[PDB]
Amino acid sequence: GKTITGVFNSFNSLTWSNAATYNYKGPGTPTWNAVLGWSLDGTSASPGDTFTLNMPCVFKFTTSQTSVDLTAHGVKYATCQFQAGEEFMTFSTLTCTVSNTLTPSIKALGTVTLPLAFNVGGTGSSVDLEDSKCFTAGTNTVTFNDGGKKISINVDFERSNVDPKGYLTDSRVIPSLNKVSTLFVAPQCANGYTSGTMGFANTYGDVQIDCSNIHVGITKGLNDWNYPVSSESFSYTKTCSSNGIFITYKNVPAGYRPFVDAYISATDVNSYTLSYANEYTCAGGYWQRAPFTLRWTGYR
Repeated sequence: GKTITGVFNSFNSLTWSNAATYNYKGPGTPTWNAVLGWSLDGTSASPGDTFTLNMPCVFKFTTSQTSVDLTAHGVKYATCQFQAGEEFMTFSTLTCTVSNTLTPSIKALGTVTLPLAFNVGGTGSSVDLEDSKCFTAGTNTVTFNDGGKKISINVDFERSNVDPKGYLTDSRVIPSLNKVSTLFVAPQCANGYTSGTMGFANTYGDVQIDCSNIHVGITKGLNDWNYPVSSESFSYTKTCSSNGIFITYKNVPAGYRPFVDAYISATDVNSYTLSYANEYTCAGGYWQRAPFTLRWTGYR
């Protein structure tokens, strides 16, 4: 076939269905249902011809769905296959093939609903650090593009309901790998850190930390959803095993936050626990040791 463009021709609505009672209206909180208009005219396109919808800053679909049909009055005019950016790419793609129903004489139009979670960060990975600059709190334009034809809508996104000066955590499922990323950022020491020890563990067997997929770094502040925006070098020593990842660090400069992340896998991804080392001394002298445990039962 040949590549055609302009098939997706409108961004009709982008509406949040907060399906896990999240306390803030975040881009990376499920689900943002995107309703797009399309049209197919037998004068332009042919069976076999393909087209691609480019979706910047889209992490994944929120359902098990991997295919979406361009259907109109109960007849299917195109098959599309969704490819999620996850930790592979900053964008997601919908790749569509015109079906044998679009003969020369057919003129068709319809809509499609896409169940979205946007990527605004969550780890020290290259994909997340780049996508940490995707949106801001407040009004945002979301633009997809099929070829040169751009389709856009304005949406309002809410900064987190969590004080960024505290310790921070995150978890998000990577559906294709059946794996979960998890983040831990130390509490803020405004004028820098003399020392600290941080990390997380699960010593009970049913959760595995994957030491081949970790990040350790200092970030120069955080974005509007409390995720890292940079990952610089700093003085620390790491231990990692399937049971936990820990770092002891020193002399982090004012304005930075040390963080660690890792993929995890669990026998119940919808219900597992992690226990945290949370000890630090701020430059100036303010000391703290406040370990804790979390039950993870929502993931983004």
